[PDB]
This record gives sequence, C-alpha cells and structure tokens, in this order.
Amino acid sequence: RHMTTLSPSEGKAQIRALLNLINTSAEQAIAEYDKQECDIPSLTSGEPHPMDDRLPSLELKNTLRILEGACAQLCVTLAPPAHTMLNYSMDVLVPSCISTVIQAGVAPLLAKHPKGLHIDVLSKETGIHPQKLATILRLLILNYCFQEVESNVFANNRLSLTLLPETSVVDILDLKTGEMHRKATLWVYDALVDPDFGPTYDGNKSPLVYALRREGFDGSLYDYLQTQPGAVARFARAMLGFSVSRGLMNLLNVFPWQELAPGSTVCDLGGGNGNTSIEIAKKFPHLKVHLQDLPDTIEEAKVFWKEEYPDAIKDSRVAFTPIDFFKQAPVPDQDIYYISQIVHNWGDEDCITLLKNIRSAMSPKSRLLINDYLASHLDKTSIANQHPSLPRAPYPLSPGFGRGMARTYTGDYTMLVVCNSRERSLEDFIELCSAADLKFVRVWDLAETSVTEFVPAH
Amino acid sequence: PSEGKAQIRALLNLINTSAEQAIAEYDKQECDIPSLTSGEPHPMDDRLPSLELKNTLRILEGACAQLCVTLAPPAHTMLNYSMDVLVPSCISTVIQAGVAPLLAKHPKGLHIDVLSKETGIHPQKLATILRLLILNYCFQEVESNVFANNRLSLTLLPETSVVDILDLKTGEMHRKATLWVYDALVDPDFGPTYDGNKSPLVYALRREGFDGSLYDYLQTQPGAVARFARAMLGFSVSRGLMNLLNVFPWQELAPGSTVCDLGGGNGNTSIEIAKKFPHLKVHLQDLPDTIEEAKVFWKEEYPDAIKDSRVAFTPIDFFKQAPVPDQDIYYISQIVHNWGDEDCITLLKNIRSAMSPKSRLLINDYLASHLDKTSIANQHPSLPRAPYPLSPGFGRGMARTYTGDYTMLVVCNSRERSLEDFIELCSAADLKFVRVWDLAETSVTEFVPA
Ligand SMILES: NCCC[C@H](N)C(=O)O
Ligand code: NA
Ligand code: NA
Repeated sequence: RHMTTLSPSEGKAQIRALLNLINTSAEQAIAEYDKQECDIPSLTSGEPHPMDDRLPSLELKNTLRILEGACAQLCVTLAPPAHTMLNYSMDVLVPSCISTVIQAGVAPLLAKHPKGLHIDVLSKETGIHPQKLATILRLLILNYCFQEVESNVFANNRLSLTLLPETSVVDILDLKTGEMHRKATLWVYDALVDPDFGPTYDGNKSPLVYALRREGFDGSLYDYLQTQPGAVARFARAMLGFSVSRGLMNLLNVFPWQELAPGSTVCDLGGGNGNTSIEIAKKFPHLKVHLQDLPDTIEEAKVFWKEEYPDAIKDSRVAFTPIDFFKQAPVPDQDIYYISQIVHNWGDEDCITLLKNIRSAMSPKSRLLINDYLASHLDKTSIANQHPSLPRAPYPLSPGFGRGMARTYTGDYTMLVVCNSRERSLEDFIELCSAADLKFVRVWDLAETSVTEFVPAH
Repeated sequence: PSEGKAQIRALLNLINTSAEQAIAEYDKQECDIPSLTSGEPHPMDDRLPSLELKNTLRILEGACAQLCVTLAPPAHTMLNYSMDVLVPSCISTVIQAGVAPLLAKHPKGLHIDVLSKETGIHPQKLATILRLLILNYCFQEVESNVFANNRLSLTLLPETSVVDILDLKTGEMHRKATLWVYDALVDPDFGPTYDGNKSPLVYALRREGFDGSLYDYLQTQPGAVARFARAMLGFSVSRGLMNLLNVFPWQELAPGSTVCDLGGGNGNTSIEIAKKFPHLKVHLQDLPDTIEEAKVFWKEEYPDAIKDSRVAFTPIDFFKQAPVPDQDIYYISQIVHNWGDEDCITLLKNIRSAMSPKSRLLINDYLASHLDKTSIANQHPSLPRAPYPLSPGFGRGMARTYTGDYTMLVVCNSRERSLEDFIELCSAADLKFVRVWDLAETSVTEFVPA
C-alpha cells in the first residue's frame, strides 16, 4: 500500500526497511531449501523434512538471524508495550508444557499411532486428566508443536518429533525445560542479594545451588547429578545435543582446515571425548589431532575413538595426552590449540592462567582458536565500533541482530543461574589474551558461537 | 510454483499488509511510529488499543511466528522455546530490584556500578540480566555499561496499570505454579479433579507445609491480597477489555435499556458503559460489602449516574439467588472461567429464571477453541477467521487465549472453555446461542432465553 510513504518519517522508513529485511531473508531461506533440492518444510506433515537432521548451512543460519531479528523488532515496535510485556511474562508456560509432555511420553506414544490418538486414550496412557492434557497440548500446538487432526485427536508434527527419545536434541530440550533448570530460576533475586551467594562467581554459589541448599540439599551441580540415577549420562548427551542443535559443526566449514599444510597438528585442549577433533580428523585426513584432557576423560576418549574412528589410531593421526590445563602447559609447537566452551566456565584469573599455559607452549607457527559466544554490549557505540571481522546486523536491526542473536544472551543468563559463570564480549577476550601475551587476529563467525583467533604476540 | 513457496509468499503478504494497517492505526490518531529507544511514553502507550490494531497484531504476530518456524530447523525453534523461562525470570528480578524506578529518577541513564551499589547485585550479573531484557527491547544500553529506561521498561514503574500483573505473572508464586506440573497431574489426589486446593501451585506449596486454596495462601502473605486485586484490574486494563464498549452495539439498544452487571465488583466496567452511553441504566449486583464499596466508587467517579437514577445496587449471592428480573442485558465477565460445570449451570439457570423474552446474556471470557482444521473451518460465522495461510487459527497471534487456559490450570485449577463448552452449559440452562462478539482478546458470547 502507501502507509509507509503517505506521511513520511524516519520511523516509517525503518518499518519499511524491516519489511524489506523480512522479505529478502525469507527469499534467501527459500533459496537454501532450493539449493538442497528440498521443498519448503510443512508444519502439518507427520514425518521429518530431509533437512531436519542435517547441519544447517551457514547461509541459512545468517538468514534466520536477520529474519527473526526483523520480525521481532517489527512486532515489538507496532504493538503496545503492555501487550508485548504481558506476552513476555507468560513465556515460562511453553517450556513448562514441553517438560510435561516429555515426562508424559506424549510424542513416542503418538509415534506408535501416527494418524493420531483421541485425548481419552492419551489420558488413559499418561494418567493425566484429559482436559488438563488438552490444555497443555493446545498451547504447544498453537506454537506449531504437535497438531490437532480432529477435535480432541492429537498427532505429532515435525517439531514434536524432536521430542522422540532417539533424536539428538531431546536430551537438551529435556534438560533446559526440566525441573533442575526450573529450580535454577526459582529464587534468582534472593541468591543475587544473599550476602554469601551474591558477591562472587564461585561455582558452588549459583542460584541453582542456592535453591538446592534452601530445599535441604548439600552438594554442587556435579554432586546433584551424581545422586540422580542416570543423570550424568543424560547431561552428557544433552551437551552433545546442544552442540548438534546449534550447528556448531559449521566450524568444519568456516575455518580453513583445508588450507593447513599436510601434517598440521590440532591440539583439542579440554575436548572431552574429542567429539570435535574426531569430526576434524574424519573430514580432513591430512591433519593430526591431539586430544588433551583429564586422565579419566582421556581413557574414555580412547574408548570413544576406538568406537567411532579407529582408522585415526591405526594411522597414528590421533594422539592422547592427559593434562590439567590449569597446572601444566599443553604439548608444545602445535599448529592449532583449540578450546571450545571452556573459557565461559571459569573466572578471569583461571582463564589468564590457562591462556599463559597455552602461550608458553606455542611456537611462531602456533595459533589459538577460542570457540565461544561473544556477548557484546548493546549500545550503539559498541556495536558500531566492533571489529570489522564480526558479523554486523543490517539496517535497521538493533541492538545488533536483536532477537536474532538471542542464544548469546539466553546462554549467558543460563551460565549465570546454572553454573555461576558468564559469557564474555570480544573486548573481554582480547584483554585476557593480551594479559597472556596473545595478539588478536580475527573472528571466524559460525552464526551461533564465534571462533576467535589469536597468535603469540612476541 | 510449489504450494510451500506460495504459502511463504502469502505469509509475507500478510506481514506487509498487517504492518501497513498498523501504521494506519497510528496515523488515525496523528501519531508517529513508536520508538524503542525513546525515554518517554508514546501518546498511545496508556490508551485503549483500537480493535483494528489488535486485529492486525493478531495477524502480524501469527504470520511472523509461522514464517520463522516454517523456515527454521525444528531443533532451532524448539531450543529457543526451551529457553523462554529466562526473560520472565529477568523481568521478575529487575522488578524486585527496582531497576526501572531507579532509572526513572535518573532519566539520562546510570552506570552499572551505581545500579549495583543501589540494588546489592553484582554488576556483571545485573548486566547479564539487563542485556537479555534489552535484546528483547526492554530497557536499553545508552553507552557501554550505562543503562536507561525505554518504553517497554516504563511498564515496570510502580504507577502503571500493568506493573502489578507483570510482577504477579513473573513472580515467585507463579514460578512455584510451574515447578512440578507433571507430578501434580499424575498424583492420584491432585490429578483427577479441578478442586481449588488441588492446583499445581498448591502441589508445590505443600513442600512448604501449606495446604489450602490460593485465597488462603494469599492471606498468609503480607499485602498479597491487595496486590492480587490490583493485578487482576491491571490484567483487564492491559488487555484492552474495555473494547467491549466499542464491539457490542450498545448504541443500538433503545434508550432506557437496562444492563445488569452481575458479579461486577465495584462496577468498573458498567461505570464506563454508563458514561459512554447515557441512554442506558445500570444495575450492579455483587456481595453486600462489595456493593457498599461500589456505592462509594460510583459516588466518587460518576455521581451524575446516581443523581439521574441511572445506577442501582442490589446485593446478591448469584449461586443462591436469581438476579433482578426483566433486564435487557445481563453481563458476566471472567466469572465462568473460575468455576466448574455444575456451579456454572446453577448460575446460568439463576440468570435464565430472571430473564424476560427480550433479555440477552453476555458472557465475557476467552474461547479456548479446538485447533483442528475441521472445527476451525466450520466455526460460527461471527467468529474472526484467520486469513490464509495462518494455522491453527491465528497461531501465536492468539496466544493469550491458550496461555490464559494453562495459567488458569496451574495457578487456579480452573479452565477456559471452548465455544462448544459454553453453548452446552447455556443449553443446559435453557439458553440459546446467538453469536460471538470478538474483542480481539476475550470474546463476548450472546445468549437468549430459548
Ligand atoms: N464439533 C467440534 C467443536 C469444536 C469447536 N470449534 C469448538 O472449539 O467449540
Ligand atoms: Na519434573
Ligand atoms: Na523505530
């Protein structure tokens, strides 16, 4: 129409530019589906789309960042503030419903009956009152998870299929919506102003540990998981699925592993089982990988590598060396030292200690890759003056990608309430590395976390 | 070419045209587009949102949500859903910490260290909380580590008609209501019934040694009953329920027609009806103490209606006695969704027994309709229809109907009802369904004596 141009203003120009971002991003997402020769996904189909279990392309993830940011900004601009804030206040409800239907096994039950089940059958099988379960299901269905095929007859759709026990994402969805995460957010303010739990970032003083203490539990997160049967393996699968659902394997496509000389060494410092190094070695057979972690984890990793990629052990392309990376330096003269989701778990002093340990082991050919969210400040000046190798949100998105980069900030807050740690900005990382005589090179954007590269300064 | 591509482009068209019409709604009041960085309220922030704006927002939000969820991988969307507890947690925390009033006293903005000193919260932790809110357009960072209010955080000021409902919905009691929902639902005592003392909230409160209803619990907490009453009023105001005045055709009733505000408390709704439509007479009926309070309220806010003999007050227990007879309109709002079927049918038969052949009953409540394609395709023509290709209905655009129902379950052990549920109850009370009057929030369903 003409409503953006009849009585012109800067605000109308910004609305029209948001509309342009939405339209062009949607067309680019269509192009991504065309590139893979796939049709557009359906929210009513009862079977997965071919790309549901595939690594999302970098282009699709960047597109979605812009599309989600622009849609969110457009709606929040045009709606009355009380409307948006009321909806925010009720956003706890959908994750509550997800946890409830996971506990009730609704999605596997519906997978046994793909054409759908009447709500009385679901009630008989779950033990939940049929109208209460229908209330839960309809809130999820309104949000495109499950579907109502006839009145009071419910079926799976492509979003509820992520809740099947076999998928790679059900465990992280179960953990993030689960009772432990709900306890972590139950008394956040009280923990933050508590004279003992408030002032420090100590591991045993998170809001989760505060809630556990307040209910009579003695022990940290670790101990709490150990006391819950089958919960440590649940947490491990959840971490793996958190990496998978976020498309972190796009590392393999962003950093130029193919341009490293044959025989180059990648030291996966603190890589646990080496789930990343194993993919690097599988995809780039000209590289050698070194897994370093705690001795027990190193034995688990030897078994894991024997399971999944014995060829690397037979070819002498994988090596394993135990380490406590706070007390000893890693193996020297590696071409790459890779640390992923390690810095955001420790305070500044321990990080500087680890960074100095890494720096002491490096040669002129060495570099350090840090895989972590970059939790940038949200003022216009910080965003404008960021390093040009960082992705920049297009006009008129603000702050940055807005909701399009939500997981950087929901991640940070999660780190606070569950682990009492924090994500850091690019400036924070540069300052820590500079204290360890490491000079910044550039950011390798994964459209989720970022891989920042540093080299020995002197 | 493909149906999926055509649906994506139809969603784009819905987004474009709905945004255009939202702009037209701002132009109609000679207002510019609101700003997400401005430190002062937009002139329409405290105004009743027009029916047209709420309609286009239903479409715009439903279409944006459906577009993003269609194009994103399911794991991406579900991961973001799984983290949706965090923003309300942050809202509750900044409310308890008083960040918005503090920033109101210093409109330029405050450094994070000043906010930390004033709130007792570590500055980097407070910064994490604030930045999650700010990414969602609540508050803003004007300079690095210097934060200020914006138009969304202004809703958190103590004087607003929305801060109390936001405080309640994000607060500790509501967090306890969603703590153990599954366990409550499969428990053989809490699961099978809708008894007031068997809600998921009460299930969680048992672990503190409490047992009773929500009303009992509120009376154990200092200042909780008053905060709850303020929150209910503010929930009504912030949802634009006063669009009742603009949807039901009060001006098409003949002068002298009577409106019986049944269970209307102080008469907050009927006093606005009486002011906008002086040709109507209002009869307010509620509990005796409430009726005396309402007399005081009307003497303070609309004494002309008392001088002109346009408002009457008659105490009632509407489960035990019939309302005053032969009124043109009987109006009940947010009552049915608080009671079970048997009590509702009792109240409806009481109302029916008082009606004359010309009387109508208006029920204001959410219509928690079924979401299958057949129910939606064959719904009553008076219901709003979501345009192609929105599904189910308006999708996320009508979220508050379905977050309302779930809220009623976990906090109150009650439920919203579908249109068919309402029609069946009223038919059991010898009331025939006429039509729905869409408020673009709740709905007002009309019934007549059969
Ligand atoms: N016959 C099916 C009734 C479903 C109807 N749309 C309702 O939700 O009221
Ligand atoms: Na649970
Ligand atoms: Na704007």
